[PDB]
Amino acid sequence: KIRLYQFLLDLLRSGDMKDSIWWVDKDKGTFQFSSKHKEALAHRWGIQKGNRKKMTYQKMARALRNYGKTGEVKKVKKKLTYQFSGEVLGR
DNA sequence: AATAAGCGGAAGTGGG
DNA sequence: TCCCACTTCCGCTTA
Ligand code: NA
Repeated sequence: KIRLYQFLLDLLRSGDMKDSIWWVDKDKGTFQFSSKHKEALAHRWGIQKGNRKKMTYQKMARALRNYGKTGEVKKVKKKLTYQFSGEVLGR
């Protein structure tokens, strides 16, 4: 199964949910979710994974926080904003 | 209060 | 056995 960080990077590359997620500074790998439209993106993640329950943005962000220690995605001190690592961006 | 983002410990599920 | 990569649940903090 695709990993969450890859799901998000693929959405940013394809532009399929441009009203739910966007680059802030693509060169730095910073991206931001829509306050009003992030739930639709979370729903898509859960359906892609085949999870038992409906996915919510809260649960998706709970998973995102676990990448902080290994570095694939870090939280930025701006609303709904995160940053991919250079390794993730280069792969 | 109502609303929202952010946090993480703990236990459960998947597929190795 | 026991880690992977989350998922689910719950309670708390700050604005
Ligand atoms: Na929120």
